[PDB]
Formats: sequence, C-alpha cells, structure tokens
Amino acid sequence: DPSSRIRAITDLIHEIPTAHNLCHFKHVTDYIDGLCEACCIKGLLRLPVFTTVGGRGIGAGINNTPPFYLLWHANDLAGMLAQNWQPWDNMGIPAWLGSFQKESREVGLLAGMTWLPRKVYLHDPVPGQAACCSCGLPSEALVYSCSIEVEPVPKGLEWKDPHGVYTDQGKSLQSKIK
RNA sequence: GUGAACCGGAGAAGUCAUUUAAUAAGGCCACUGUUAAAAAGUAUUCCCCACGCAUGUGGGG
Ligand SMILES: [Zn+2]
Repeated sequence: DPSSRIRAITDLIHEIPTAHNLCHFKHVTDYIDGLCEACCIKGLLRLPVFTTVGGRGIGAGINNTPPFYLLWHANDLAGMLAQNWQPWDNMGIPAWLGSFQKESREVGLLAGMTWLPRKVYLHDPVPGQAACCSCGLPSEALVYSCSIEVEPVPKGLEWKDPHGVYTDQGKSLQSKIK
C-alpha cells in the first residue's frame, strides 16, 4: 500500500550510499540519481534474504542477521536448478500473489522465500536520458523515489532457511570479517 | 580519465631500587762466531770546448 513516508530509491541498494553516513566510492546524491527498469527489480528481489538490522526499526527479517548462503554450483542455468531441487512436503502458501496473507506460526517455502520485511511502493518513471547508478546503461526512464516503512516479523516464528547456516541454536552464522 | 579518479591511523608514557670473584704456585739444568784483506810507487779518469797538433796546455760538469 502507498504509505505516506517517502524515501530515496537508493535505500534498497546497499552498495550505493543513502542519507546520513558518507558518499565516498560512489559519487551520487539523493533524488537526482535514479534506477532503470531492471535494477529496481534487482533491489526488489534482494528484500527477503539480505535485509540488514538497521537503526530504529531493528526487526530485519526472517533470518535477522544475514548468514552465509551455501548452494551447489553447475555450468548451466537449467543444470544449476537440478542440484538444488529439493521439494518439501508442503509448498507453504504464495506470498507474492497480491495477498499479504497473515499465516500461522508455521510457515512454508513459497511464503518463506518471498518474504516482504518492508512495505514498498515504487513511483512512476520520469522521462529523461541519463543512466542509472547501479548498472550504468543509458536509458529513457528512471525511478527516483519510493515509499518504505519498516514492519516487524511476528516473534517466535518457525522457519528453517533451506540455504542458511546456524551455529548451535538457530542463531545465524554471519561473516566475522572486518 | 585503468572496480578507476578524489584519499594522514592519528594524539601519550623515567624500567627505577640491592651486590669483592675471592684464598696458591721458581720456567728450571747445556752452548767459540770461527778462518780474510795496502785507500795508495802509477802506465786510460765517466763526459763537453778554444788553439797550432813532437807520450799539448787552458775552461766547465
Ligand atoms: Zn541499471
């Protein structure tokens, strides 16, 4: 839904800096540099698995702190899907079918892999000629703002990530590289 | 005009206090430096230059 809060389109991209902090290694400014019609979907698909804790609005997502993600490789895309093809007993419920779908404590694969930790609404394209700040290809239309407001997951949810790694009690094993 | 361009790991700090290397020793016994010479009674003094050439005078290194 269209929440009244307005945020720049660069908040969904981690490598591109946003409000506060610094802007070195990526010389951009808010609301003047936008995203094309593919990088917006790139940012949208990154929501359920790489959502950071943040400041106020500590609730990150179904995995809290993002852990290591391990999966088996191949040499072709159709081949790549075969190694990691592990159907479960129940295929949960759709979470991208236009339904927010308040479920029970136990969740499923289709409702887990497509989580939406934040309400998101993208504004209409703006005419122009400039390129985006992620892939850099010149285009005709760009998106410059979005409506983002934080949402907390229900406490005590039961969900084991198929590609996650846990230490001893379900706590996420992150990367301790500084 | 190159995952590149633009870019300090920076500010600060007595290792100070105590201590004999001390007590002793013979380097001792043996050994010719010997055999040879005039600085002076010579027969060409190692080199240059003036003169007329009866084992000639003068001058300089
Ligand atoms: Zn792009």
